[PDB]
Amino acid sequence: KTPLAILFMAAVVGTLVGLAAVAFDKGVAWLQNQRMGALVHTADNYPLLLTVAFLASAVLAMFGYFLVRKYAPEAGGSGIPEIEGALEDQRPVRWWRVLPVKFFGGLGTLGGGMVLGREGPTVQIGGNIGRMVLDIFRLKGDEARHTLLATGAAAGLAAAFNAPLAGILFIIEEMRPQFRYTLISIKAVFIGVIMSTIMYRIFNHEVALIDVGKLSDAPLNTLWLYLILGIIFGIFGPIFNKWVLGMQDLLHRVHGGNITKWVLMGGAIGGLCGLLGFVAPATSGGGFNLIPIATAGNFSMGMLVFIFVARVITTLLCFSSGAPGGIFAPMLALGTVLGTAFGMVAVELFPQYHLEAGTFAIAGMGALLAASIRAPLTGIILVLEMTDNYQLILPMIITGLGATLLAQFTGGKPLYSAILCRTLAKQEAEQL
Amino acid sequence: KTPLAILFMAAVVGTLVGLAAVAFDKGVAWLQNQRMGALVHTADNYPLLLTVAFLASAVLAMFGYFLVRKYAPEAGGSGIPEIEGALEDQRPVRWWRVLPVKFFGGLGTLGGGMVLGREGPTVQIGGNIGRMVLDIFRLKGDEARHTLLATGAAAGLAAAFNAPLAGILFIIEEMRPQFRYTLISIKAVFIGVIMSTIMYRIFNHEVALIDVGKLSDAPLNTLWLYLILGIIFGIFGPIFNKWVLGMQDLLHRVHGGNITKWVLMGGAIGGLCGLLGFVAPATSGGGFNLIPIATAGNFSMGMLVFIFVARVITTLLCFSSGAPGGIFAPMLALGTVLGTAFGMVAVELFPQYHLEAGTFAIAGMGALLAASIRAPLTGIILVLEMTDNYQLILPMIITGLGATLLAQFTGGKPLYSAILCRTLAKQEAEQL
Ligand SMILES: [Cl-]
Ligand SMILES: [Cl-]
Ligand SMILES: [Cl-]
Ligand SMILES: [Cl-]
Repeated sequence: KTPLAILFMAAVVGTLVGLAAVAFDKGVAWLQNQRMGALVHTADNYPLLLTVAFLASAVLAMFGYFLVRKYAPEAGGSGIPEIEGALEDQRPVRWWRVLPVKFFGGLGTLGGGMVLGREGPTVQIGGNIGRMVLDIFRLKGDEARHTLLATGAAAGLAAAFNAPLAGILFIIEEMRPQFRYTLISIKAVFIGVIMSTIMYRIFNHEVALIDVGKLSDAPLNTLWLYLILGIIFGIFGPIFNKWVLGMQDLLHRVHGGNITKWVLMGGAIGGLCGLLGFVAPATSGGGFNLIPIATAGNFSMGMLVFIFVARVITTLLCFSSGAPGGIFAPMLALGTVLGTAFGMVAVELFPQYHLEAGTFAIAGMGALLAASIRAPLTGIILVLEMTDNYQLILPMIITGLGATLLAQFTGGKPLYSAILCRTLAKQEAEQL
Repeated sequence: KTPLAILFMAAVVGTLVGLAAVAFDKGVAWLQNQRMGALVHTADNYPLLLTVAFLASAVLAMFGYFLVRKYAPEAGGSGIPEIEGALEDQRPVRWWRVLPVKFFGGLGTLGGGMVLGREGPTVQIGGNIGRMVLDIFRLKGDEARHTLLATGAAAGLAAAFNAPLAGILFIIEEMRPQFRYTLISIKAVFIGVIMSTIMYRIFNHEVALIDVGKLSDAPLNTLWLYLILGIIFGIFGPIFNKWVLGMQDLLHRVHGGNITKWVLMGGAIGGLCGLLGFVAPATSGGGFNLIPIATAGNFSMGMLVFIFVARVITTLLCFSSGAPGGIFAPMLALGTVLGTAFGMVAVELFPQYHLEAGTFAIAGMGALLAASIRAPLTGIILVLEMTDNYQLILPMIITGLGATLLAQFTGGKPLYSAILCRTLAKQEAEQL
């Protein structure tokens, strides 16, 4: 009955996921530029600059926590576990509530300077837009419910990163298990991902979303050092996931689910990350402003160690508090400062290999998206599409598959699966 | 064990496809810039230069017509109606026989300035490489055979056009019908296609395969003219399909299968394309040269009529003779010439629209792929991502989905489906 109307509506999904995505990116960039642009006006007084860097980030984050805790308490956090749990018919898709809250409260949170990603809002906005097109064009059956939820979600990562290949390979490796799939479902997801990057590339004509320049090569007597980098990253992956879920119920003890104490904790958390945008800008922000600085070596090793310790204690504070933001971009810059700190000691230990710390940074950039969030194939092609260094593929397979092999040996679920089974275990804690 | 094995070999075949397609593209460009590098070296005798432009491209074509007729007769033509019949278990995949002569016979056919594409001898080289690494690794299953044959075929377009989105979308519209598809079959197709653009973007760092230079945006009040462009292409497409298969019948009358009369006819055809690649370079060649010159508005209206009738003669003279080469790039250069002629008779008839002949050439470029091959979604994502004009997506849909409306209404089969059902008619002719 529906051979081609589901493929027309998938292009309608992919058009809106790519128009509501680049309006989100232009809204967090307009808010970031006029929050840093509000500090150059009061540059004469130093304590007045710190006040309006705290308060302009606090009331932007308090605007984001209030919209989540009052109107849609599922837009908090990433939103990828809420779409991953909606494709299994376990979580509801309330697009009339999450779409004005993940957009406008996700702006205020990300444009306020919190250490959170563009991809968490965009994947959940895309999952709700695909339900919105499904509801305003009333389609029957679960055959169209889940193929319009798969697109939008896959079209969201395709517009949050300009990654059409990594957007489809995300939902293959994360949300859809080993079964048999209709070719119309595969066709409709492709039209939505294609329409998502087209609406990105209409309004964003730049290549190299992470622009580092074309770096050195990795010779084959060097590729064993990227296997050591997978051992370091594959151990930290499950350790970081214990810290994410360990602070989700540690910051939950500050409040008790009280909305007036959640937004006052999120305004102190959001105001601290706007305070750390003028004092030390390398320890806050979404992370994408740090990846090209850390790749082509500008830091020391004492500063690069300090950046890593200060960024893990702000990635945890931003994500686990219940703010509408992603976790890829805080962890892409977290694997870049760890790959550079590994790359800076590999130059000194092995001067006969003619090494470069930037090749270990681009290799280790998607090695935390392989160990912590166990999607190694998605994390490799994402870094290759963002950072156009395609000659660094054989170090990326060595460090991306050696990370996800030891992430299973040490014992670790994916992060979006571990968050989802902690929200499914609590929605069944009221329904006895 | 079993499923992770064929995912590893997908990266093996896609690396091998993307390296054999780069070596094919660099080898065709080496043979082209050696007979045209020795072109100005004979700038003292113009009748003798017309002889060493004929004969240097004739014996290059005679090497390509003899490798096909002696060794692998299933390597003559495109090769897309030999992998798409191989996925239906009707044609054999002789990777020890086709893969040498689709490479070395294609270096002399395409390097001799003939009107053929690289997408023909890279899909059949691609699908044979996936069968090549099925027998050297000794795999047993039949769907594990089909997911390695479709992996390299989809990696063939992705390393010929640098279009991974069009490589996946081509084996859904044209090569595979609707079924229940295993997830690792979809995953292994994705791995070989991303690994071939990785191998293509290591060597070729071009941001666009065709550079026309940011043509204008088409307003909504001008958007009805792309419907007439698809109406015109949707009629000519079925007419061009009967000319491909009619010149196939007409040229199989100089020779009844005779290998001496095949390669002497193929050397006169291939020597003429080296002859009319010096005195009139826009009538022969593969076609990727005059696409930036057509959309720039260089040719006049009486010249574009001369270019169209001469390129539609040398496309049927070359493809329907039996030469190992594709027909996409001759038909992208046939829709660009017909699209420029439409945009130049509409920029004078409608001065109120402030039109441009380039927006009708880019839109009309993939309107003959939607009419002859009848793969509309592939041809839209082929023209853009080769020409970075994503702001013409709404023109390209109307001359896209809308040129397949009159392609079916006129009574036109797809081209590769019409060659395959004609090849399989000769297959069951002698044996039955
Ligand atoms: Cl979350
Ligand atoms: Cl996320
Ligand atoms: Cl053919
Ligand atoms: Cl072809």
